[PDB]
Amino acid sequence: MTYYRVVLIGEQGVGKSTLANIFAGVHDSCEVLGEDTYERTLMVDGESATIILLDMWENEWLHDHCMQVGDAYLIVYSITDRASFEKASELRIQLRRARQTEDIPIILVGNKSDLVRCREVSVSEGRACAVVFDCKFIETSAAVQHNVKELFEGIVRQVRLRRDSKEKNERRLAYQKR
Amino acid sequence: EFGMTYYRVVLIGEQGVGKSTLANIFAGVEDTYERTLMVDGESATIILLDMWENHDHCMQVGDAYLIVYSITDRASFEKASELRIQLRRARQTEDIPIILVGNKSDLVRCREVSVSEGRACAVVFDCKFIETSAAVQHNVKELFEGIVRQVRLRRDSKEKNERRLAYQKRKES
Ligand SMILES: Nc1nc2c(ncn2[C@@H]2O[C@H](COP(=O)(O)OP(=O)(O)O)[C@@H](O)[C@H]2O)c(=O)[nH]1
Ligand SMILES: Nc1nc2c(ncn2[C@@H]2O[C@H](COP(=O)(O)OP(=O)(O)O)[C@@H](O)[C@H]2O)c(=O)[nH]1
Ligand SMILES: [Mg+2]
Ligand SMILES: [Mg+2]
Repeated sequence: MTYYRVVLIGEQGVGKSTLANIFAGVHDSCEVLGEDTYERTLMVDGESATIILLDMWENEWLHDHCMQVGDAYLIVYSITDRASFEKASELRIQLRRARQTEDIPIILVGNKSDLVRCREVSVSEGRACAVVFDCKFIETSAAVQHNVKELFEGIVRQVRLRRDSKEKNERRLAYQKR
Repeated sequence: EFGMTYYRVVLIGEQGVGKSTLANIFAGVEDTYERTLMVDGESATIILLDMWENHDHCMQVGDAYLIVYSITDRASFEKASELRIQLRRARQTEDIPIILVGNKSDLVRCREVSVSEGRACAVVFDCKFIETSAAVQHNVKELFEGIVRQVRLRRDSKEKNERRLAYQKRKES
């Protein structure tokens, strides 16, 4: 068993809990930690990955220490809410301040991709933020299950790139391509 | 890129043909809409531009073009035909995906341009052809799926496109 501690942060209402629950619902199977922690094991590039998913950003002990426990952070905004996109920047700064020495894997997540007509953040703008500030970008929908699978496979791959040798990840990339 | 593949699709054609009404269906219902859809089992993020005014730069921005006329208006059919050539001329080093779109197919008693004529001209023009009704939603889904396939044919390896055609043939049959 290899653990991947993944933390959801972002403005209230962007879909963190809905993403978490969709992830938990799709995959079969740390209950003592409480109702905001989800554990599921995935197969990624022919190797098991046990994701511990932490969703306690909203205003008990784990909540006050959210920035310190993760191997990887999902900074979520809603594509329909400019304010949440700005909040994601506040969070990026707060997080890289708390973990100054570490190349912490971050995914910027533009959630609610199904709400096409209410879009306030262009995919180009989300992409540009990720490029300039050095993280990965993906648009998702918990409502429609767009890229939910891809998000969690992606975060595993990103953590593995930081942890493991160029050889190991070389075989895994060759596994993924073929 | 990571979990995202982008397709810039531009709607062009005469005023009143139904460019915006098609864009509205795409949106779910303002210059631009952005939606990810699945085609042949693979997600495709379409950036749909609906800002054509009746120039040269608009001919350069797109990965692909939807040239729309109304089946009730012969003048719009001729302009669409003109735009097709202009676009080919504007992008000389490239084979740009184009669909010629005969919109308003619900208005049977008002039609001026026949289905055969549209098909025939499209063969002559070497482009794809489809008739749509934006009012009643017919072939609109097929239109946006079709433009994605078109871009993939130019962009991706011939093995990848072989897999997609097989996937597609199984779904339809
Ligand atoms: N349309 C749509 N609604 C969503 C999506 N994700 C979450 N929601 C809705 O957004 C609201 C807030 O979601 P929630 O998970 O509680 O947000 P949180 O505060 O970040 O944990 C709820 O009504 C959800 O049903 C999505 O991808 N699309
Ligand atoms: N009957 C019918 N009317 C349509 C169709 N598409 C558009 N229209 C109508 O044609 C008018 C012009 O459409 P619009 O989208 O504004 O054309 P545009 O100038 O090319 O963007 C509107 O009043 C629509 O209701 C269609 O498929 N069938
Ligand atoms: Mg929540
Ligand atoms: Mg219009």
